[PDB]
Amino acid sequence: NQIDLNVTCRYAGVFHVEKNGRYSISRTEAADLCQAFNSTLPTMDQMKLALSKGFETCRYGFIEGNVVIPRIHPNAICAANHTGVYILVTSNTSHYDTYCFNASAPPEEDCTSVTDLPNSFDGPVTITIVNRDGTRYSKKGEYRTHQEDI
Ligand SMILES: COC(=O)CCN1CCc2ccccc2C1
Repeated sequence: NQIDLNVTCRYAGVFHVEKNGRYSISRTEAADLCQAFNSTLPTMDQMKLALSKGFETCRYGFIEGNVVIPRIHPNAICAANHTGVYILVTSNTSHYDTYCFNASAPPEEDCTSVTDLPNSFDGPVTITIVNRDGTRYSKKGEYRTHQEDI
């Protein structure tokens, strides 16, 4: 009864979260996950500012209203060599990573570790935050509010 959450640096408060090392988050779970980090799904404008501060990934994830990949450098295997906030247009499937936005983060790049899931609720799951440098923080709790996600 364990969930690993891989988290990135924040860029203008925006970060990427991947659950259990694979595309595995529904739209509803993504909102609940961001809420657990006292965050929200980013708007497109928030994501564009994050991009301008250095944010890029090679993974699809939810924002408010779309699934996107922020890209700074063109790479053939990431968003088909596009740059900018690449919007996923056509897909059969519903599960991705998520982006989240924390307004209380620093204004530019913050590559410090994340060491709390401050708004998790009581529950039986061992939830582990994993930072890119390997630092880990674990707590027992839950964050999913929709049964179809459990
Ligand atoms: C930046 O997001 C990506 O393109 C996927 C990279 N993942 C790769 C795995 C990983 C593990 C822990 C914390 C962060 C990350 C970042």
